[PDB]
Parts: sequence; structure tokens; C-alpha cells
Amino acid sequence: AGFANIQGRADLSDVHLPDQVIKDVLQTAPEASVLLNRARKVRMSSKKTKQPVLA
Amino acid sequence: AGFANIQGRADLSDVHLPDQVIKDVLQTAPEASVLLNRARKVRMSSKKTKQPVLA
Repeated sequence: AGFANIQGRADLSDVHLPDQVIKDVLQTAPEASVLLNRARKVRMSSKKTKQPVLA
Repeated sequence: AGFANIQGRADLSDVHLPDQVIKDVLQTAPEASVLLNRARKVRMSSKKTKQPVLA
């Protein structure tokens, strides 16, 4: 054997030296859109809308 | 003999002419650390911590 022997990290399986886990995801919140909040909103009831204009 | 004699400082022992002692040590009080107060604080239970991230 000799004198150099010491217990190391690599002598144990990962089950006995587990990483601590933080359960929640590190993320920033989903950002809201510009046009769907600034623009005037109308319900469409057809694929196309028509309006007359003075020209 | 003579007229020249007078009692000097050097004619007494240091026991009888003591310096006054102020017992309290002159010092400024210990400062606080920056990161141990400013950062967010968590208790670790293993050499490593692992967290999931949106990527």
C-alpha cells in the first residue's frame, strides 16, 4: 500500500455525492406585443372588409 | 555637603513615578463585507448546485 492513499471525490458514486437541484427554471417572462396593444381593435366577420373614402 | 543638592526625577524608582495607563485599546470598529450583505443568500447542501434554464 504505502503512505500516499487518501479518499477522493472520484471514489464515491454520484448517488452519494449528488448535486443540489433548484426546481424552478431560470427564465425572463414572455414579452407582450406592440400592435395588439397600441392599435385600434375591430372584430372581423369575413376574410375581407371594405370602406368608402373621399378621394 | 554644599548648597547644590535637590531631589530630581532620576532619584526615584519607576514604581513611584508610574505612567497612568488607559486600559481600552485604541482602534476603529470592524467593517462589513459587500457581497455577504448586498447579494441574495442561499444555503448549499452539496459542493455543487444545478439549475435548469430556458435556452
